[PDB]
Amino acid sequence: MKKIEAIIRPFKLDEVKIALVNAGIVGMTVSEVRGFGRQKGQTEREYTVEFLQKLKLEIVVEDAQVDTVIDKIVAAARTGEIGDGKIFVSPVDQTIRIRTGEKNADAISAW
Amino acid sequence: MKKIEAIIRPFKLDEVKIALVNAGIVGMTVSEVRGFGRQKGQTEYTVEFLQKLKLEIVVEDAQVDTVIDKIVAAARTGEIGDGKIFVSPVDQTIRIRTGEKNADAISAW
Amino acid sequence: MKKIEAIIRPFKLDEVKIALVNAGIVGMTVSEVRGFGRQKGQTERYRGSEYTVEFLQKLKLEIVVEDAQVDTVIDKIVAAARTGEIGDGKIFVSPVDQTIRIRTGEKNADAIS
Ligand SMILES: Nc1ncnc2c1ncn2[C@@H]1O[C@H](COP(=O)(O)OP(=O)(O)OP(=O)(O)O)[C@@H](O)[C@H]1O
Ligand SMILES: Nc1ncnc2c1ncn2[C@@H]1O[C@H](COP(=O)(O)OP(=O)(O)OP(=O)(O)O)[C@@H](O)[C@H]1O
Ligand SMILES: Nc1ncnc2c1ncn2[C@@H]1O[C@H](COP(=O)(O)OP(=O)(O)OP(=O)(O)O)[C@@H](O)[C@H]1O
Ligand SMILES: O=C(O)CCC(=O)C(=O)O
Ligand SMILES: O=C(O)CCC(=O)C(=O)O
Ligand SMILES: O=C(O)CCC(=O)C(=O)O
Ligand SMILES: [Mg+2]
Ligand SMILES: [Mg+2]
Ligand SMILES: [Mg+2]
Repeated sequence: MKKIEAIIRPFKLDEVKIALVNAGIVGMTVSEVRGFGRQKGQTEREYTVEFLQKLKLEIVVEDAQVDTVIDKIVAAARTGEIGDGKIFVSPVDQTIRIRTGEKNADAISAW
Repeated sequence: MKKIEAIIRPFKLDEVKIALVNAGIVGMTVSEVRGFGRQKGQTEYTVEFLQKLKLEIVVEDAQVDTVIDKIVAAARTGEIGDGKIFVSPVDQTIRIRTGEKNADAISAW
Repeated sequence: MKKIEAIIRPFKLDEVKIALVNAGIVGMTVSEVRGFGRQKGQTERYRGSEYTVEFLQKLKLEIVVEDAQVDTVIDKIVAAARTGEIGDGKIFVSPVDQTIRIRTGEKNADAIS
């Protein structure tokens, strides 16, 4: 199992959501964050570093779904301009659905 | 050492907090997030985000089952949307005031 | 690659930022959180209050770096964030398998540099 955390431009949330869902993702968590990358929050063209509003998407999936999730995030979030965002993939040891106590694959599965 | 991330309904925070603390688990970070699961945010083909809280609790391996047990007991109810728990590895923990590491940065006293 | 997740006092963000960027660590994500540590949100602790718990506002900083930069990052956060009082903060380091820059599709080292 892996957690895929992607930080993207806020306006791109709707496209990303639809792309992931059409590819069979059935679970995701979003929050609002502030960040900067290489360009220190500057869109123009003095080292005054600024934060911009971004959305952080977190999606837990089995290993065989990882490439698909990354493909759809990249296709939905990209515009070609600096600040398009970053994706981080990390291990998940165990997943549990609280209502039923199901584990791992079963806790990750559809309706 | 492991991180336990639980996404629960916001109004269950107080029960979870009490369940965990009575069992000796004393350190937690909480954040407001929005989410959906396999019902795609429906309480009744649209997809909606609902308000949840994310709890993050870092503990020693020996305490993981305890943390899961208490979060489940406090937050399970029987209605869809009760939440989901993710367990991941932590390689190092450091207490900023002291520079204490690992087991020492995670326990009391 | 590791993710460094540092929970600190909100007023220490600026100093932590400057110290990271001056050290060539350029890229971070910040968010507002609430928490307690072993003092359970209490700076005044009373008989029986061990089982009461208050949440305080903190800031969570998340910084993904290469393995070789982890000590530098911890050092800089600890020096900028430390006040000497309970509640100064706590840092969690965890593995990251992959990092990808969305704009270019570049990966790992090149997506952190
Ligand atoms: N190393 C990092 N650690 C944690 N968060 C990061 C890191 N790098 C970027 N971010 C987060 O990702 C958001 C988007 O970063 P961004 O797309 O600017 O990356 P970049 O490497 O500068 O690529 P680009 O040259 O395309 O702008 C940032 O504003 C910040 O929230
Ligand atoms: N695979 C996942 N990745 C990331 N977040 C998820 C995932 N599954 C669920 N979540 C998050 O956890 C919250 C609670 O999920 P939920 O309790 O609805 O799980 P479920 O699998 O749909 O089970 P139930 O049938 O009991 O509702 C979601 O709103 C979302 O924030
Ligand atoms: N084990 C933990 N898991 C998750 N979050 C924690 C943990 N311990 C601390 N935190 C987060 O870190 C913040 C600051 O912790 P703090 O510095 O109070 O830790 P401490 O162990 O109590 O040390 P001090 O004795 O220096 O207070 C907390 O408010 C909470 O957000
Ligand atoms: O995030 C943006 O829109 C531009 C700023 C940027 O790319 C950065 O700070 O790395
Ligand atoms: O989270 C809820 O309150 C109900 C909707 C749901 O369970 C879901 O989206 O998976
Ligand atoms: O966070 C503070 O400033 C004091 C309370 C504390 O240290 C804690 O809850 O562990
Ligand atoms: Mg950038
Ligand atoms: Mg559900
Ligand atoms: Mg404390």
